Amino acid sequence: QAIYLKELKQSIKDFTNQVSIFRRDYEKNGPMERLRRF
Repeated sequence: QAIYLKELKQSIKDFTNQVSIFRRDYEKNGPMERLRRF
């Protein structure tokens, strides 16, 4: 868990990037195969 703490800090930063990519994808769909892939 002391290792998982270091892993968590990496995960939370990877997580905030995944949420921003998800919000961009929902914007792309809002702008078919592309909507299904979105």
